[PDB]
Amino acid sequence: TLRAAVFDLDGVLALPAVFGVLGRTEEALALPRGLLNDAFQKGGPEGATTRLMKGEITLSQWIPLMEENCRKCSETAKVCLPKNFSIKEIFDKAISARKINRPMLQAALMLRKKGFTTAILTNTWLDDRAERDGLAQLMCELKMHFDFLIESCQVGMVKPEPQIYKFLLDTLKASPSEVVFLDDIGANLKPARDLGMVTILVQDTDTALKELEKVTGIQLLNTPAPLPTSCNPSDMSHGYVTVKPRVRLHFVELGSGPAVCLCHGFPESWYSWRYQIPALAQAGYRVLAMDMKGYGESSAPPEIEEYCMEVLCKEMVTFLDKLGLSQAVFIGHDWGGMLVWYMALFYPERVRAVASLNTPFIPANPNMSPLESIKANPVFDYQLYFQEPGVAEAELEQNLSRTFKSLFRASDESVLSMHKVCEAGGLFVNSPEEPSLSRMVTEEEIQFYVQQFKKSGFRGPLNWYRNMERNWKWACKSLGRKILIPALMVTAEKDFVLVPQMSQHMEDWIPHLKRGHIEDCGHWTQMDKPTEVNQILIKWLDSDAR
Amino acid sequence: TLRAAVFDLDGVLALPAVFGVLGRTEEALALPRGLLNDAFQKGGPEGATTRLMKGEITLSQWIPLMEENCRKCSETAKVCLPKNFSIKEIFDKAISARKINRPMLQAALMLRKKGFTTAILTNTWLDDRAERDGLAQLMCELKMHFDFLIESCQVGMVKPEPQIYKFLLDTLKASPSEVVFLDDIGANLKPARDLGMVTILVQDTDTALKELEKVTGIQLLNTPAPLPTSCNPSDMSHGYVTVKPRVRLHFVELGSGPAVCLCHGFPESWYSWRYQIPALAQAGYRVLAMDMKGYGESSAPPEIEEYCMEVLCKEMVTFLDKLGLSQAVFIGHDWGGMLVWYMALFYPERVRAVASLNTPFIPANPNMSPLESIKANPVFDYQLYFQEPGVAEAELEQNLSRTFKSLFRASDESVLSMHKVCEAGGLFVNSPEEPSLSRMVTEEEIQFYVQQFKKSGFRGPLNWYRNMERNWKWACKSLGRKILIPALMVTAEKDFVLVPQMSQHMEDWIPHLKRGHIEDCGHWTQMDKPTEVNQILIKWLDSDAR
Ligand SMILES: O=C(CC1CCCC1)Nc1nccs1
Ligand SMILES: O=C(CC1CCCC1)Nc1nccs1
Ligand SMILES: [Mg+2]
Ligand SMILES: [Mg+2]
Repeated sequence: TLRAAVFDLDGVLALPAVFGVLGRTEEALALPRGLLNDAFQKGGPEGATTRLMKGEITLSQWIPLMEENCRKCSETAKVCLPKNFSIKEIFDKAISARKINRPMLQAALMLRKKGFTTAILTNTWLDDRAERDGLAQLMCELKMHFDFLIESCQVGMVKPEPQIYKFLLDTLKASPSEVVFLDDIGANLKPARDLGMVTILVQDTDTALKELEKVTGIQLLNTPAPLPTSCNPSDMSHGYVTVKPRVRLHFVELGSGPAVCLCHGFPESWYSWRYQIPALAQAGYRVLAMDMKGYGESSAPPEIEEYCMEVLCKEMVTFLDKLGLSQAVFIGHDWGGMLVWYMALFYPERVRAVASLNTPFIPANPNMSPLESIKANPVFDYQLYFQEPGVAEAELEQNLSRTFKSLFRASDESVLSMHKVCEAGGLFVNSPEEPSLSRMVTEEEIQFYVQQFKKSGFRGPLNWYRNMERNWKWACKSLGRKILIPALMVTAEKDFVLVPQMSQHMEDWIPHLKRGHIEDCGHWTQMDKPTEVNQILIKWLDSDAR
Repeated sequence: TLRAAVFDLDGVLALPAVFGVLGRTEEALALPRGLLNDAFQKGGPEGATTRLMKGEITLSQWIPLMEENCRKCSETAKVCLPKNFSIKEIFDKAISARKINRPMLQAALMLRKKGFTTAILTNTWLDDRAERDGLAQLMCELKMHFDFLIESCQVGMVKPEPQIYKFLLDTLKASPSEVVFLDDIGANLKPARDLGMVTILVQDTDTALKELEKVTGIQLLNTPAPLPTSCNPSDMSHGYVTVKPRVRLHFVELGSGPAVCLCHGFPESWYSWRYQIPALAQAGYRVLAMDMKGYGESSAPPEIEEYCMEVLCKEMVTFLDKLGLSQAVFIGHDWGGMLVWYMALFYPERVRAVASLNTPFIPANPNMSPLESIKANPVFDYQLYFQEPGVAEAELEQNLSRTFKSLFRASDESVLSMHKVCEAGGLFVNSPEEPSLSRMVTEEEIQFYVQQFKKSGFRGPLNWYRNMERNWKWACKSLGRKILIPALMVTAEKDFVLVPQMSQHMEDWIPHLKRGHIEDCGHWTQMDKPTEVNQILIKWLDSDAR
């Protein structure tokens, strides 16, 4: 029967509420109990505070008016205000003290995900303080998780005026009794209830959630830890740069601050970073998530050498050049991991810092042809399979759904070994026609990749493997160097191909190397352990990249 | 006969040269004359410095080696090195002391513009110092102005080795005697001369330029002040955001740092900011230059109300939301100017700062229908012409070349009055079929705009004028407010439509308003006085937006 959920902000999605600082400040300065509240509410519907909540005046216009009200309130209660009493200072501290109430946000998320229309209905102000950005950021972080955010000052109405609920009901396209509305002020509930809305007086978060659990019949309290926020491709800023006449790079861009450039592996997509993209934006960074050369909406010229590391790197440099970036942090995984290491080696002036998921930095062996080197490790037999232009393409492009559903599996869910692939004559010779969907990906997520590879298929991605000799020669020019820029290596316990021990001697070449390890994590690091990944990268960026 | 120009970096495009700090440091610390040079050059072709210039080692690898060389040089000359003598410190100060040599850069520009292939040929290093970004930035600023930048450490060769000149001649696709090469070190010229290149030993910049003037037969010294760098559309990072199901905004993006969002007027384009885009990137900003709703590669839905200020603003907010920006600086001109003021008024939390070129902030008259208000000023008669859907479109879309060549004129070059346009029955009734090209724009620049408007024509742009009533009603909700966020107004002496005196009472509503004035500047502010515009905006951003 219930189809919509409405959440107050102050005292519901964000804690502590600011009327909570009103009261503390009083005790703090030993003023008359509730004096600051009287001043705040002075004149009711025609008072400074209503005119503010309605958008008639801005916050900075209201501050002196509140000063007056406190002068008048203090005069009538026969007390003096303290030396250097300041409404701006009190309200600054207050506003910046409030933080997202994680459990509530997460409950709203859950409800949204099980089909509810969610909204924030709040009395709030046009904030023009020097320090306004703080709140802007909060409001951003929150709004992206809700169908609507209705703000008193944007619509000209306030709680408890009954007109705002009519506006509410109308925005929701719902009837009074399909809505649950949670708010910390009883008065605000009063008219919601009159129209027939389920309401919840929010005191402690957990009881509110219990009532909301009981009334919606959906588990919200004590639910398992949720995944990090993902990206809807069609809500992203998509960017395009021609690095040279035939070749354009596509990227997706979110957040602001230092530039972090995300370099996916084989056979993937900018989408492989869906769980990192918001987290890093959120953490104060300018995420640029690439479609690497050969993939997605990036160009896929057919020639093999268009994909050697040197050309790939020169091209990432031009990418920075034309976008006007003097540096970026480079974070890569799988093949993208190889590339960021080579970026640190041949363009350190352009790399603020470098990090790889899974891909070790192993220097080339100048006394051993790299093809010979690769036969030395049976776990790498599939790379030989990839050599002959066309063979691997035909297997991979034959069923796209099949392919990704086969590759994109967690460690304990495997359906393919990379063992004797040449012998067997293929990657999927001994794996199902219709694989079960792994617990790591939804049906829709598989289709995304499917629709991407429909553009160019696998020639371009596969070409990344088809320059062993050219890349070796080039790498050898760098045997004299060391990586002395900040550098993080992250190993995945259960990557059976890029195994953690391959990284063991990396400190010989990267002396200040910082490390992270992820237990119980297969080869598809980002989607397998998104939470652990974000935690490791955000901590490392914060200490090494600012 | 001469077809290419090559410029050294250190001591030619960038001053002071670092061997210049080598020598000063000696005197400074009263060391043996030239001791630091011997150390620097120790072992010639097999010495630390060559291995570095060739890319065998990184800068940070070389630093201790140079320390040793200075220990050995000082021991052999029988002197002690000072307490806390430090190669890193000397070279940091040095590298960061060098600045672009404007006259040389400008000379190279000129030559490029008259058809020369230009290159930088430099001995340089893979820089991995903590402070490497400084040089990266220089190298960026410079490279964008040259066909090639060949770096010793990227190609494995150095000046004076003859192989680098062969590589040079080959990259240029030119023969020894079509090349002029200017360098500050005589030895580097030696092999250029052997192959038959015109060379120039660069001591003082002006004499070098005189020789280069004499030898190319092109004026380089004492030439008039050049325009700011422009943008080639196809070298830009182009971005796309869907703000809602039918509607996408296109923008061009350059630089990094605080987000500055550029909002063009009627009937224009992101391109109208071509002279601002590099300047601001250069000045440390993230320029986002819009195609506004209805223009260029942005959507152009046909309905009139899709273009009222409220919807336009809500849409710019969604633009920030999806791009992950909590604020941006908004800079607008003409209609874009109206919009940024309304952004400051209805979304100050999202506006870091606001600035308008030409467009005053005049608050709505709540006692006078805006159509009536517009008949009160004969200079605004053309806006009435624009009311009737279709009329203005047919005139404007009939000859696109004609239209922009007619509009885009400097003040003293006018071919149309905005006077009695209704009476006359059109904007161009009394103006030429084929106008002369104004001194403000090239033929190619006019074609760009032409090709843009071919996508949607003028319905969408014209609709911006077709919400007088709706916009008025909305504006009236804001009569109580003031703009208290940082705000710059820039008037144009010779804008005969948006005249400077229209801005006279703006301080009543914007108390901290900062002002700029441009003399001898028509309505198309950005292309008419690009240099003055960049100077005003960059100074104001630096003080009010950081
Ligand atoms: O090829 C892979 C990943 C494979 C594992 C599963 C399918 C692709 N790694 C690398 N090879 C070379 C450098 S990084
Ligand atoms: O219409 C213009 C500019 C015109 C002058 C030359 C052609 C267009 N200004 C504005 N009107 C309303 C707000 S800003
Ligand atoms: Mg509340
Ligand atoms: Mg030099």
